[PDB]
Amino acid sequence: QTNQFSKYWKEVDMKIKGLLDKLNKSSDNVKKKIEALLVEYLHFNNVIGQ
Repeated sequence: QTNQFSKYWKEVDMKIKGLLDKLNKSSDNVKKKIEALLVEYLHFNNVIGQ
């Protein structure tokens, strides 16, 4: 409704960067959880991007 897309797009991009930095630094059990969440957060980025 507002068309905030730029602000929310950049915001989510950081979220993904966050998740990836922590992905590298994290145990193999939560590694799977974090890669799993990225698959979904990436799609958020992709749609807001579209």
